[PDB]
Amino acid sequence: QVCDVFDIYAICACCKVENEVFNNYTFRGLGNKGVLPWKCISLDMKYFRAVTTYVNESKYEKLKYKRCKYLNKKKLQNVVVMGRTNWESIPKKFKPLSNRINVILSRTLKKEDFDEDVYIINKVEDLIVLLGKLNYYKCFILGGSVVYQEFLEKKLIKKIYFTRINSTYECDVFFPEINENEYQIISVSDVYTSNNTTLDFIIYKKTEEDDFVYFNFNKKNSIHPNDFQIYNSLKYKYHPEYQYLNIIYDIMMNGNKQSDVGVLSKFGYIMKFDLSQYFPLLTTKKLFLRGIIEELLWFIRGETNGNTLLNKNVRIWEANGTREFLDNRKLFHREVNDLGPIYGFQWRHFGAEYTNMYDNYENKGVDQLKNIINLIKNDPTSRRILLCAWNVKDLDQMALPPCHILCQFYVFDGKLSCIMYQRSCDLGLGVPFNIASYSIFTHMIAQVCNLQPAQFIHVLGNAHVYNNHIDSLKIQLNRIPYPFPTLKLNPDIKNIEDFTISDFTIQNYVHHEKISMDMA
Amino acid sequence: QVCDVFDIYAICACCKVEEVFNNYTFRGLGNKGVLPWKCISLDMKYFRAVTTYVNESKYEKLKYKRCKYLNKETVDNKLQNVVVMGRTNWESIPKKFKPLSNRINVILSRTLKKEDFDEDVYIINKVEDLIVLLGKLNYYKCFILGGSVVYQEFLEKKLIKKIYFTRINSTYECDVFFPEINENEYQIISVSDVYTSNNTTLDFIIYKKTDDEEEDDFVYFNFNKENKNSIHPNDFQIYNSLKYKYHPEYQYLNIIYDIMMNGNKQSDRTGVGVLSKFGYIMKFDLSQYFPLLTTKKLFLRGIIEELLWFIRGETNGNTLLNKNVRIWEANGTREFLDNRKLFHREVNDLGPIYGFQWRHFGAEYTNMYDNYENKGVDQLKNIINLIKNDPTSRRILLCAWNVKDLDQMALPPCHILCQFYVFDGKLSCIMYQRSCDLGLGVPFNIASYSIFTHMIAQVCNLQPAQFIHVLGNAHVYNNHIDSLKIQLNRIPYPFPTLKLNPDIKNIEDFTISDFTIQNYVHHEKISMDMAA
Ligand SMILES: NC(=O)C1=CN([C@@H]2O[C@H](COP(=O)(O)OP(=O)(O)OC[C@H]3O[C@@H](n4cnc5c(N)ncnc54)[C@H](OP(=O)(O)O)[C@@H]3O)[C@@H](O)[C@H]2O)C=CC1
Ligand SMILES: NC(=O)C1=CN([C@@H]2O[C@H](COP(=O)(O)OP(=O)(O)OC[C@H]3O[C@@H](n4cnc5c(N)ncnc54)[C@H](OP(=O)(O)O)[C@@H]3O)[C@@H](O)[C@H]2O)C=CC1
Ligand SMILES: Nc1nc(N)c(-c2cccc(Cl)c2)c(CCCOc2ccccc2)n1
Ligand SMILES: Nc1nc(N)c(-c2cccc(Cl)c2)c(CCCOc2ccccc2)n1
Repeated sequence: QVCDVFDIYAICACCKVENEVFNNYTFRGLGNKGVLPWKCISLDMKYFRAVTTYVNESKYEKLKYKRCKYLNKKKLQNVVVMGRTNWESIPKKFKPLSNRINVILSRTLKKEDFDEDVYIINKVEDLIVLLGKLNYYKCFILGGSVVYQEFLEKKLIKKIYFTRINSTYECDVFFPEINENEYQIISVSDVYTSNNTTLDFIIYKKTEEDDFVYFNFNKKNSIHPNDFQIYNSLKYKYHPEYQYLNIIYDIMMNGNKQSDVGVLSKFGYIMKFDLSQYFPLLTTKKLFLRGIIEELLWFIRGETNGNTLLNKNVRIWEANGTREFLDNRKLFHREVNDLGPIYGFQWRHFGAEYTNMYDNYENKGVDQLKNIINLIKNDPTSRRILLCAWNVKDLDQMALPPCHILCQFYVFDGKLSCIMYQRSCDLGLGVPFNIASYSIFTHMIAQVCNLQPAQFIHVLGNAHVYNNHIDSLKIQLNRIPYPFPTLKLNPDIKNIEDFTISDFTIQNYVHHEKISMDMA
Repeated sequence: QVCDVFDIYAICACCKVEEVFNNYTFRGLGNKGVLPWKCISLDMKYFRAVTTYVNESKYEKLKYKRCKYLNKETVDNKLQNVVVMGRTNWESIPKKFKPLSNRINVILSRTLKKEDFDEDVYIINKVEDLIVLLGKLNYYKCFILGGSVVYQEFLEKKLIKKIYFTRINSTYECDVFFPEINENEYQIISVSDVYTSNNTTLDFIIYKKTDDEEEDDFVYFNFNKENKNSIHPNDFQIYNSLKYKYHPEYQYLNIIYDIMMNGNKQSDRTGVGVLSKFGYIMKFDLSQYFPLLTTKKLFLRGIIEELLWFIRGETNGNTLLNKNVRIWEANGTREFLDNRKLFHREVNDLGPIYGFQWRHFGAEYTNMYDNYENKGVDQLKNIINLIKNDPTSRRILLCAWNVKDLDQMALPPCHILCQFYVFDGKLSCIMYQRSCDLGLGVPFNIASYSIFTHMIAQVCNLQPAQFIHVLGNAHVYNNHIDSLKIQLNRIPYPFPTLKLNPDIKNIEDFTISDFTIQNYVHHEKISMDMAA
């Protein structure tokens, strides 16, 4: 195959184009009015230069050998191929592309029409003849859409280096629909922010050593890894959603079978999400945030009245407030939906005597939420900046003891990080919401303290997958994450108590379709 | 030059012999013509896998090298390894195991000959006869299986390229010994995980004579990578020299390295200066070892008395000071309490700290002398009852962070909570630590909660599994950096074991004499401030 002999690759960047359904074809915008749809995305410029300039002299020998064999026979550079329209779009000061052998496809222009150190070729076949005559490492097709269409059509592309630009622009030219039977995603990068958009980089592919063994001399759950074909097919799984999906995989393959309803469990994990780069709302199924933002606002108001959330059509706590649920807790003297001294009460009134959900607890008990905001502002190197919901004295009065034990804060160089320790983690249903809740809370605390958010760090104690979620989670693990969305806060909010639901916007959420974790 | 062309390695297992420690601590080979120990099945398994493994696809380069060396184009002019045994060694092996399967057996003997023996098992009577025999064989590697006498001469004659050395961390009567490996002539390049087999810990160390399509994609995904701090390269030469660092002590040492290399410069209360990072997890397998650091010397009497004091529910610092346990002495002074605004607190009245929260959470603290019997929540009793009666509970947590009482404490607890997990008769524990002094505090903290896990496991009739240490604010004091650079260049020894008196079946019944550390092999003490 000519793409394998001559190492022909495509590299492109695609944005989104003007109950949405998402698929890989979501990312297809290439151009508008003969230029790019976006103003500079500097990180993609940096990636593009690194990929198209990188050469490995030690691997050249084998490539020269392979091409000589196939053909019957100063510094090494890559070849870059551009359509004439692409070429004319590039600013003069960037042309010819530095440290690369520049090739232009044109019928209307000939070598006499160019001042620059470029090769002009007038048909695809003449590129292959040219590649036979040059010393080069790899050949990158740089676009635009006519050039990509014809090279993909002729199966002349070994891999596509595809930048997913997670923002929407006016486009008039599009990357061709990639045929799923001809090209497979094999690698996915980390998620980044550049020039007020998130993006990632994916790769489509055409469809002492003895001592390691010795140390390995001493190396289950009716899970069939051929149930995880796509998941196990990927080479590089660098997208941060894989911190979650890898824990699911680990519990399924290595988990302990336990009772209450079956689970598989393991003990002790950590996930870290870079909130400066993305908002980690899972993309491998559809999540909604209205409920968990109302929950957080209800916590911050210090409320324990389940009816407040129910009147907003938020049902997160409904089951924990029923007559039957409260009586099974021995809370015979608790009104329905009076959840007792749970999160909000502990955050604003730790150590106060709970009475009922209607009482006015003003200036009763410890306002640890106000205290941690004061420590972050006035004593940011403190190792005591903890917010703790696990009030040992009050546990049996709560509808149930908190899962989210504590949040600890860390301030360095004007940036806020947060650790949340979770004693009990429902990986299939609860953890995706819990990541989103404490990520939003970190943003709120950072803003009211005039800081930038850095990391949300999630520590999982008892980490379990319900046996009833296994089939749904096998479906999810075989989906490839999309670049994450971004969270916007109203910058006018200066105090933790002053946020309302319209002060939060999730932008550029691209996701696979919703999953029922339990299939009735 | 020879040992490199013919790939001649030594494989041995050494015990300790019947207090300063060094590599030569591990030198026991034999007693009265047999092995000093009863039988260590994991070393048997390692020995068999190492001495039998061969890689067909890597032979061409070995044969090529050997032919070139011997001025030949072919060996003669199923790939196996050669194993070389002393006659005493050979005559100590039982019949059913001789000759050693899937290996070319060679025996050094001056007094026996090929007539006395059989098959394709070679006798040789000089060491030079091995080199000519290797010149004439197709084999992968050559392993010297010893005898003291055999290792002695092969090491003198400089004929060993690597030593595969098993460290058996227990003491036996020995009459023969492995030669002192000179530090200038051999260096450790790799160290394994620590195991238990047949009532001893052991590890495996290695001494050395002193589709690449997806390979570029790795370079592309790395295009945005930067190494902050003015710690030097040469300064961690031994640490950076090792290839495989599988010993569990590296979970601690790798965090020190990470903080030194990538940590954030901050200035804490005493303007000492730290390097800090946020969020780590260490996991220690208490079924296989007791994780007492071996790269410096650590003492445990104080740390045990501290836990016994917590378990009694005590808050009286004088109790510990009267036993010369001075861990809380700084936090109980008039000056320290006054600076905490505890003007009405007696000296060494630490307030409602760990022991009070563990036995009496929510009770009104009065003074360190009051009778709190039956006041507040006995969380320690409650978690023991949950482990025994509801072991799949996800609510088995023991929490010292009482938000209501923090300001009454001499200081708020560093060790926020313990969570327990029970599976298949085994107990694991997570401890979450808000503030971690990596150089001085964390080594003790790992020991304290590993001991506590053993005590809870034992009173609940469970076996300990993991101790899992979660670090929040993890910092290295700038005044510890020189000492931690010395420590990171020390290779760990196999870990000791903890033995509890097995008769103790109630958490309140332990006494200092119920705790024994066995087989603690450690580098020299380090004063973390002004290098020792
Ligand atoms: N986002 C991204 O990754 C990229 C975006 N772009 C954008 O794409 C748009 C330009 O793309 P589009 O208009 O398709 O134009 P192209 O850059 O694909 O250029 C088309 C021209 O190349 C020549 N050509 C193509 N194939 C051949 C052939 N086989 N033999 C001879 N000549 C050939 C012809 O030139 P002639 O007419 O002179 O014969 C043809 O008109 C722009 O908006 C640009 O900004 C460009 C590349 C990448
Ligand atoms: N812990 C471990 O890893 C190991 C321990 N052992 C233990 O060590 C002890 C046995 O070793 P040790 O007593 O030294 O005996 P060795 O096995 O070293 O055997 C010594 C005999 O080998 C022959 N020999 C040695 N060198 C030569 C030579 N250069 N040329 C010809 N023959 C040579 C001689 O036998 P002859 O008299 O026939 O000439 C010599 O007397 C036992 O207690 C055994 O269990 C053994 C192996 C490994
Ligand atoms: N991933 C990726 N792939 C691409 N093929 C391009 C692209 C877009 C238009 C023209 C050209 Cl030559 C390249 C970019 C856009 C970033 C690089 O844009 C250029 C940088 C330097 C010189 C020319 C274009 N990103
Ligand atoms: N790491 C290590 N190295 C070794 N050189 C030996 C050793 C000890 C005595 C005799 C022999 Cl042949 C080997 C062992 C002991 C485990 C294997 O011991 C035997 C193997 C086969 C037959 C008899 C003993 N472990």
